[PDB]
Amino acid sequence: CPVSSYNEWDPLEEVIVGRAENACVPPFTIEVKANTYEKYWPFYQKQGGHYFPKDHLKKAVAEIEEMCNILKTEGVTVRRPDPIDWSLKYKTPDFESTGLYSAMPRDILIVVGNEIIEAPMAWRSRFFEYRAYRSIIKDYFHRGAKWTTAPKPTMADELYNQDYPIHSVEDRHKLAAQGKFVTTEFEPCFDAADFIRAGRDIFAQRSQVTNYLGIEWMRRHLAPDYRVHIISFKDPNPMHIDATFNIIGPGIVLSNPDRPCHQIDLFKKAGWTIITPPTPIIPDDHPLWMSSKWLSMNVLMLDEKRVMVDANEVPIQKMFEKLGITTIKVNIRNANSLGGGFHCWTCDVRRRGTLQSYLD
Amino acid sequence: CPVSSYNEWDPLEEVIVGRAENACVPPFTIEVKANTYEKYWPFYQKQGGHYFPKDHLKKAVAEIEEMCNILKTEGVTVRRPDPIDWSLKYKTPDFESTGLYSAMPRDILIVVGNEIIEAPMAWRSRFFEYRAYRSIIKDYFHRGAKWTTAPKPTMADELYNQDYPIHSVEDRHKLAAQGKFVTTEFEPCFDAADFIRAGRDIFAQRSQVTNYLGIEWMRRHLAPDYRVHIISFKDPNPMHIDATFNIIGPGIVLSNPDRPCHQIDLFKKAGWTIITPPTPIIPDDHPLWMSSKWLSMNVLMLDEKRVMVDANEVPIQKMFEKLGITTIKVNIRNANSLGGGFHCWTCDVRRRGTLQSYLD
Repeated sequence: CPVSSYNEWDPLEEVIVGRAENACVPPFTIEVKANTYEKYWPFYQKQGGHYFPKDHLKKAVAEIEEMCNILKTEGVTVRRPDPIDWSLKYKTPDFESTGLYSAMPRDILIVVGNEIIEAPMAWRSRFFEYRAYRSIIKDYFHRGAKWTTAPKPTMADELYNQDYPIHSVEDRHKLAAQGKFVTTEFEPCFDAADFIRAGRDIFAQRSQVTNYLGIEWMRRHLAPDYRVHIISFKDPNPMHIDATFNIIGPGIVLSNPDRPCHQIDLFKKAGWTIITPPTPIIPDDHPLWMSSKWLSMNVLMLDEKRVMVDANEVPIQKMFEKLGITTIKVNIRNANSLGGGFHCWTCDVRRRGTLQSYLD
Repeated sequence: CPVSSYNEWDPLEEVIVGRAENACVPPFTIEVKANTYEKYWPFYQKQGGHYFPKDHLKKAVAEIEEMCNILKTEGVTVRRPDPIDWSLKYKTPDFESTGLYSAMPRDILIVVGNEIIEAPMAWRSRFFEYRAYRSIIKDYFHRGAKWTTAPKPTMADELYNQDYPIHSVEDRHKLAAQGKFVTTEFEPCFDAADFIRAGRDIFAQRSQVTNYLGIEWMRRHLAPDYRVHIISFKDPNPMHIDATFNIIGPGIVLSNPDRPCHQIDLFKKAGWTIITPPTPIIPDDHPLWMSSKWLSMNVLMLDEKRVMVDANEVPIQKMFEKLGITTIKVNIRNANSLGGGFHCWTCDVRRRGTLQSYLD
């Protein structure tokens, strides 16, 4: 069976790497607003529905191609999604929208054991995103893999607080603290990237795009073999956990200094090594349409001692080096603008290893 | 000035479409042998000097007329070459031969900017082929266009390896790999179709009919404004590049899966999108006297989002459709037998646009 991955560090053998092609700026709706920095709101407001700057896309295509070259050199089989024009405007009985991209396979696909799961998503512009990955998935299915699609939301107005009182990322942090997000508990919704795997235990966070109902669906679906845990952080990332709490080995985790985990003690009690990465050196003038500067910690482990880290981020390179982990430096500075780093731009389909517990 | 075309995708306004009339089977000489499949060698051997099957020609005439109708509907001005009897036997001080046809304007004319260039050709049966296009060209010249005729070869025996050790297309692929072609470097020779335009950069391949001297002449003639590059492929097409590496937009190229480009990385580095088309569905029983089944990828771009593709080739139709490109399906199944698809049967004289670089 081609699909088999229980965690984020076992020897990587196959991966899916996204595409920057035809990436389209999402229309400026409430959920887009709640998941981006104020600095970019007028960008979304004006560019919505058009393609992201093509000169920028062209550089990202190049960076990602090089990344694929390096993976193949490191002995990893690379699969890529189908090219699709994301500008097409579709219409469901609940809404009408243009698409986004298929740059981040981690946002939509998660692999637990021999099973590939497609997330429902929570953004209207990402409703038909699964279309780009179906060729790959059907192939794995024909070859024995289990295939699951979580319940696709209707994404009707009832799923969103159209009145989410956010005027700055400062307001959003406060609301998040109060337990208030842009998504209601109207129906299950989630991004696969809000879940991070560690064998028998998976960790998730209720975020702007992943609600309690969505986590419950995962929990109920994977039990009894896996335990999904809910953890929280201070000033959390509006969406996705992989640049906030990135698990890099059996009991080692990168905890973003700016988003401390409220349940950090559960990990200290387990005898886990909490590593706090040094600050990103990326220039503040460089555009990050989604995400933040902390993409520097969004690393991909080829194995326990080999990490694919950004070529520009020298300080975090040294940290890995003092730890005895070989750094494979790749530059994806323009690809970063789309919203992700190495962990985001990939989905590990097969890692050589077995199911185990690391929480004892 | 009626002539103005810098690439293969800007909004098409004027085109020259070939004729199937009086097409004549070329005598079976060494260069014909090196540019056709073994299956057809006895056809050339027996039919040489006579017309291609008239019942077949009649169907091609009909198909091409419909194509012209569709172009006019799409707002393109269509010009056609003069009707000529290709059976006439001519004699130069170097050889004697009967002619071929004027079906493929792409084989003989190339437009770079405001300049129309007539290629020298490398086949004896195509020595006086330019005669069919002179009425059109003189008109453009009277209207301001620049007109150039590359040095017409003598086509003496010294230009051919009369002993080219080819017994199958398998042998030819091996020889081509060794850098051995049926044409020597005795004098410049080339088919315009071995060059494909992308603004300031033009790409060419040393082929069975286009030698290094021919490419050098082009390079020396077009410099400094244009850079002609030489690229190569595995198991290349004996002649012409447009069904091996068809550039369909600013940074998008169709790379024939069976003829991979040795310099593909130069393009990946530029941030270019390499698209690999699905396999042709044309029946193996259908005669293709020249060329191959890959004529399916020999598409013509009316603009960046409109492509004239074969009505029968459904799989490649879908590919364009998922990319957001409107397909204009036309059936030219019998016209294909003569050696070309849409790109071959035409020569874009005017495309609305400017000279630019896409290789950065």
